[PDB]
Amino acid sequence: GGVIATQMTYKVYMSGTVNGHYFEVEGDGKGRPYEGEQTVKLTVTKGGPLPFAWDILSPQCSIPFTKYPEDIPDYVKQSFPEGFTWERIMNFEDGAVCTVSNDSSIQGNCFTYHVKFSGLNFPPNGPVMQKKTQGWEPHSERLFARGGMLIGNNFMALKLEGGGHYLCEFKTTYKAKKPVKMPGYHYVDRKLDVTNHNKDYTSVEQCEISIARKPVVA
Amino acid sequence: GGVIATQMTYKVYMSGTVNGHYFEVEGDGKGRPYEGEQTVKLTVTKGGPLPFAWDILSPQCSIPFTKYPEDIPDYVKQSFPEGFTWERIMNFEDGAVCTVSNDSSIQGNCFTYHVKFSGLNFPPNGPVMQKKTQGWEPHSERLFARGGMLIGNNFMALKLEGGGHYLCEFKTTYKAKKPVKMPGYHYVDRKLDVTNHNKDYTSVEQCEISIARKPVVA
Amino acid sequence: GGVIATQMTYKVYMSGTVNGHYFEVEGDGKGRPYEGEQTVKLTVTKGGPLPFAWDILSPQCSIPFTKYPEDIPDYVKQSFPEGFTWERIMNFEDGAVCTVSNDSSIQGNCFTYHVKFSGLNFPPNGPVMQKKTQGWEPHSERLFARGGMLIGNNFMALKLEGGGHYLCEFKTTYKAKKPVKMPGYHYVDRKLDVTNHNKDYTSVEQCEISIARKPVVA
Amino acid sequence: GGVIATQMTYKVYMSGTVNGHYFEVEGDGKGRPYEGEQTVKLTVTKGGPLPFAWDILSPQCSIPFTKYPEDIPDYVKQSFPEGFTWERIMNFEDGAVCTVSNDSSIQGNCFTYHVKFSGLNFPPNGPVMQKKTQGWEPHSERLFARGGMLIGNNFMALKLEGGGHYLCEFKTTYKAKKPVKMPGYHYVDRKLDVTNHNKDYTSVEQCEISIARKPVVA
Repeated sequence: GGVIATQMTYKVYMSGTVNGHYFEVEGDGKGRPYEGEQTVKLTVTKGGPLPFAWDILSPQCSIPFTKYPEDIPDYVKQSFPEGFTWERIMNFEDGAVCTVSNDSSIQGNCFTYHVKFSGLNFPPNGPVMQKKTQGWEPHSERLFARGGMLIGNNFMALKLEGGGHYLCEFKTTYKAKKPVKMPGYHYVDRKLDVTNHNKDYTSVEQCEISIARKPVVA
Repeated sequence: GGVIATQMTYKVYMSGTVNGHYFEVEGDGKGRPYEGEQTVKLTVTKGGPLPFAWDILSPQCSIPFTKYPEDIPDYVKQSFPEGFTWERIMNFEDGAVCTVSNDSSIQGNCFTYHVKFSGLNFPPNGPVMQKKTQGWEPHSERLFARGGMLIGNNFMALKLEGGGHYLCEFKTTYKAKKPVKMPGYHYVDRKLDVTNHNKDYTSVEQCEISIARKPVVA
Repeated sequence: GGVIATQMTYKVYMSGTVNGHYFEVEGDGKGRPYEGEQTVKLTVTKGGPLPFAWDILSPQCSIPFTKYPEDIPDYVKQSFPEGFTWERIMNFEDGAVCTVSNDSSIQGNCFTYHVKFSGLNFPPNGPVMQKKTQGWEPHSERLFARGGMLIGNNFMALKLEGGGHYLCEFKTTYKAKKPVKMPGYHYVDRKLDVTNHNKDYTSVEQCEISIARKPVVA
Repeated sequence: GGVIATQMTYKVYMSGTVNGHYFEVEGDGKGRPYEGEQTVKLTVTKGGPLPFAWDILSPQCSIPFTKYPEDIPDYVKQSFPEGFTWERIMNFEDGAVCTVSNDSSIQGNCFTYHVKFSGLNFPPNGPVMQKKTQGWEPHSERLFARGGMLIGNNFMALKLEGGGHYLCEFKTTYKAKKPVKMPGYHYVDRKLDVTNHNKDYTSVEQCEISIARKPVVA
């Protein structure tokens, strides 16, 4: 690397609403961007305790920490120091919908993420409002270039208490603030786990491993 | 009427983002709730001039002002003084998506609407970011009861400069803060027009007529 | 009228599959095209008794029989004698999806409709496979012109045994086989009722009233 | 293996419509089911030459030929000799929609696939009707168990002449005709290429490699 150190830290400032319930979150993270290893600690600074499952917010708390092979251009890393933004649509199988926007900037050895989250139509007796989810299954994002933007799609799935899954489709658009070398059709495999939290999830710790790769069968 | 005067006024406090662009709006309205007649004046108090078409925000600026026949229970009017909230999903044909939440309260002769708006994925060269829209075609909302909530669906369409239409599907969920007598399957026809505005739409005036009715052919 | 008599008859030849179950249907209809009045009798000629609700096929069994005011061009009636085709997408709220195609021709005083129906993903314990539906609520199709085609959208709803509704969104594209005068933004209100049928619905009679109109509130 | 030989052959009988255009196809295939290697030759027996891109039909022409590691139960292979069926929804980004149903049976050393294909709303000037597609990008199907069925989702993409991609989302439901041991959350990576064809694609040869695996990052 040259603009992004082998070891970095980052802060998260998130604000939003879920079925009209307002909230604010702040986080402190660290990781090895070139190793795709990452960890972060969140604090519900306002509106807590949250009346909904924390799992819907975990993926909103850091693309620069993705291990990219040398032969696959790293769209996000190249965007700095200028940075980039991302826009996300989350469609859950029971009708709930969330729109999420991020702005990722850099200052020295620290990344700063500002996030706006809007989710609604979560059924009152559903898995989210009843807090019956138990983390996301490891996932694989399909990525490709278009209009100078990187577009990602992921078939997510939340594990349910008592078995089964609660599906959600992800569509994320990454917009670099300056033109960069565009990558080819590829994927990013991820593992995201809550590694610690207090009783009402007003405090949470998350671990994430992200690795880019070319199609397995080609 | 008995809790809602024949002549009312209302204030709008709206905040939100469009493709990451933050903004704030305030409005002063008035109308005859039982006549379904209504008018409001908006001011872009923050983030202006807006880099996107005003038409996407016009429908977010007042259900109590809907003319309901006596034989059709008025879900929204019955909710007061307690009030109600509404959640809306707007799906545009070019992929843009907006989630909108409202809280409607009352104090004396004035209604207060607090609104959060989140819209994204509006193509940079699209009708919204290029401001090529010219108002909404009159519309007709299909409404029915479910789980004590009123659910509405509307096939909206924005007129385009040079002819043609830009489609958007509306889904609005109205949640009364107390149980009320639920209506049967019905519709609400509306006309919404911008009647005045300055050059950069930092100031706008809107007129709306809303009338409920039973199916035309039954 | 001039090419379409005040009193007409028509035949329906429908074939298709539902969750892989093949079937064939034939019908004899009659009505007053300019009065928007219509009736038809269907016979399940193959694959009966059908293991699914008849209601999903009722709307596939006649646009020429729609009452159009003189000041609103009748897209479909103008298409003859050449005729027209229509393509339809039906999205049910529990995930089921149907694609339907029609070809409407004319010979003397009789209309001939050839129909292909493909529906799948109807949950085994759902309202369709369990036959718990009780007819469609009267509906209102939003219609507008684009690319020389007429595009219609309808928020349909099937009544459920024991109360409640089973939602389905309709999108129908009408393609005239020759250019015609295009209508403006309008609606068509309809009432569709099964007026008779035997025990296993291998025989059915349907009545339909269709009337076009301009926006109610304009 | 025990019911499925190390070397198998298969026949394809496909029928369907695209924007109302009827067609029929027959194919002869062969491959090593346990090696996930497969090849097939198709012939447009009726309705040819097809006025649309062949690529939309290539994925409809054989799940038994998927290489499954020993520690991942093979849903499809276990279904035999009874067999299984599959239902598929294809949603293209320009609005086109296809519903596809299959029935897979076995007799000795040969598999027989009966297929019904229904596609419509393909824009006349789009990539499909104008035949501007150049094959599918290698893909990765997300698979999981539910209700005794195997459900798969894939973010497909067709390469376009002159660069760029034409997106399509796949959702396939595999229904075994008898209960079998259900697999865990996994993926199947595939490569599908047209290896030969005549000038108007009335004759086509396809090669496919399919390999199941557990999440890459777990």
